Amino acid sequence: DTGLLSGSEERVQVALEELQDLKGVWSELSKVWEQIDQMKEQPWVSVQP
Amino acid sequence: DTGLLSGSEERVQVALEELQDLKGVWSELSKVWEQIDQMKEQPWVSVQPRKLRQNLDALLNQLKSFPARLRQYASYEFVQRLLKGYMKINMLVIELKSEALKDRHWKQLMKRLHVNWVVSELTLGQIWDVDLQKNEAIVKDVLLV
Repeated sequence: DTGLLSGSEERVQVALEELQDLKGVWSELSKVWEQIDQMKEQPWVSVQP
Repeated sequence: DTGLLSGSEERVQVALEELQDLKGVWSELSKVWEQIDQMKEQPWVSVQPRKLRQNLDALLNQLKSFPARLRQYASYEFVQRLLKGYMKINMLVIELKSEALKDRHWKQLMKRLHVNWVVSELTLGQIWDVDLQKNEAIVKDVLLV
């Protein structure tokens, strides 16, 4: 037994929290990307602004 | 004792079953005419005549999936004859994407069709409103020129 590396534990904690944050971010960005891709698949010449 | 007319409630439950059947029929018809609305309001920016034929056959086959009681209703005959009568967009609408479309060609067609137009949003929702099988003669003259 010895002094456990609390730096490793806090690194794991911050990795987990930033991972969940970025997972939500990527979900939102994927939704934005798919909607804008569906918008741009059509020429949009005669569709009102 | 008060012997009541049970035939009243038998008719009630028969009408309830018919009501549920009609509710299903009209839910399917609501889906059908919602698809009709999307293929209507489309300003003809990406749709092709082959896509119109695909939509026609898709609507026909999903309609023909009605069961016996749902297929024999008058509304089924109405929608089926409507689809058969419109079984027509691909035939005439090959004029807009052609090079023959221009400002005065739009003007002469707009005089022939007698409706008013806005150039910015060229929506087929009003193009089809002037039914093509009804005014085929004038548009063909607009075509032929």
